[PDB]
Amino acid sequence: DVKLHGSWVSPFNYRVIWALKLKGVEFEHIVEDLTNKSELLLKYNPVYKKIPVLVHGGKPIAESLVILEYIEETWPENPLLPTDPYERAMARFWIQYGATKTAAFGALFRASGEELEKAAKEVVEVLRVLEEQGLGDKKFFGGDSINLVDISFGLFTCWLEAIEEAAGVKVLEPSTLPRLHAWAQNFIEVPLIKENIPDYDKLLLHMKGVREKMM
Amino acid sequence: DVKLHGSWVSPFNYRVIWALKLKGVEFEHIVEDLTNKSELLLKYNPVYKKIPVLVHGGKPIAESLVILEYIEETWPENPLLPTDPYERAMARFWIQYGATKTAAFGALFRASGEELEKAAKEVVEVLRVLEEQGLGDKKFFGGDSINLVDISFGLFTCWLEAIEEAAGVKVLEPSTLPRLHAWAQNFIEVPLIKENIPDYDKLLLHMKGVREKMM
Ligand SMILES: O=c1c(O)c(-c2ccccc2)oc2cc(O)cc(O)c12
Ligand SMILES: O=c1c(O)c(-c2ccccc2)oc2cc(O)cc(O)c12
Ligand SMILES: [Cl-]
Ligand SMILES: [Cl-]
Repeated sequence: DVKLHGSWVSPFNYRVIWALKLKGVEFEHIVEDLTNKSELLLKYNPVYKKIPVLVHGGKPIAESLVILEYIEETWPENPLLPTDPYERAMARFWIQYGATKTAAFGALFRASGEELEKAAKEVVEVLRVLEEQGLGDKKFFGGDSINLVDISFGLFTCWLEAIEEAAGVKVLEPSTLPRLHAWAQNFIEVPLIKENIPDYDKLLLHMKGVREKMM
Repeated sequence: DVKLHGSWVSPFNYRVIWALKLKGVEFEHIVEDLTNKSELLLKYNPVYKKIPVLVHGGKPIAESLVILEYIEETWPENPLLPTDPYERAMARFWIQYGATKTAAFGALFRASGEELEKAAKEVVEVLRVLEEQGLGDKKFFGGDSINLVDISFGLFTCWLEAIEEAAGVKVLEPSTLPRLHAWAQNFIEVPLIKENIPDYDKLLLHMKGVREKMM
């Protein structure tokens, strides 16, 4: 009834898996080959022709951020957004902030030397804003448990850790971002996340490969 | 009680005015000087330091797309989004699609000659997808009346018309995009929009000026 088209290393696909598993929704994972895309993926998502795509009752929903809100509205139990409109707007604001800065991270895989060290400092600054103004002193962006904001920022855990190791740069460190680093450790320790993350060695292998073609 | 910080020519500020006026919400418009920004705008929006910013009960909400959903949730009467989760996801999807392509339009103010004619054809293609897959045969993106999707695409009416006249290119034409062009005319004819759009001559003067510095 619920099908998920996506990659086994994509952080965007994992956001959807986390949300469905937090809701207790049974789903079939359909592995999408990037070199040979199926007839379903080209008709379900004709605009971007990219993953992830959620299919519910044969109807497709693309773009992980739209998918996350569809899951929240379709399965309202175990809420992943607050009910207060101002708090919901702040959650949307931080999610959009992360989505806009998912471009400054690309410079970590293209630049080198003193140009790479400039890109790393820019990413640290983006993370510091998120830490100070978004997370604050809460355990999670969702307060005492993870919400859509934590899910949207989960890529700053093992995916960012793999990029840091592939490019030889340090960005999310305890000395510079103590609260965000403590959050990243707590996020990965949440049993739902721990049981549903890609193998680090396989993910690191992929990030090294991506860095290679991006120079 | 409700204050709006924004520009008198910005399409993003007009989206917010339309939504507040469709809800019957009394608000004070605070004109924001770009050369000399007030102490309020720098504290209310410390992340982008940009307009528009809605302030409700002294609390700021930035980013027109987050603001539009806050207005919809705070004043739920006269709905501007459908109740069905799939239809709401499709509205969010098209809004995000327009927000992502609000970069291909920038090439209309930077390129010239055969490079400008390439940018115009790219924008026509973006609009054709919106027309075929988003609008279809409906009078408005919201069906029989305007919704958040129409509001988010209102910049394709007189703002796009001013860019077309400033750059000497044709993008949204009746021969090539008949349904989207008919929509653009119907949108501008809606009394709420007609009574709340910038003066065309002043807007054209601004677009010519923006084209100048962007080359
Ligand atoms: O833009 C990103 C991206 O596309 C992917 C990715 C990795 C593996 C497979 C497919 C996609 O991971 C990221 C991880 C990040 O910490 C930051 C990003 O900016 C990205
Ligand atoms: O990105 C845009 C933009 O910033 C403005 C603008 C105009 C006047 C004053 C302030 C902002 O208008 C647009 C109009 C469009 O049809 C498309 C755009 O891509 C834009
Ligand atoms: Cl995505
Ligand atoms: Cl905006």
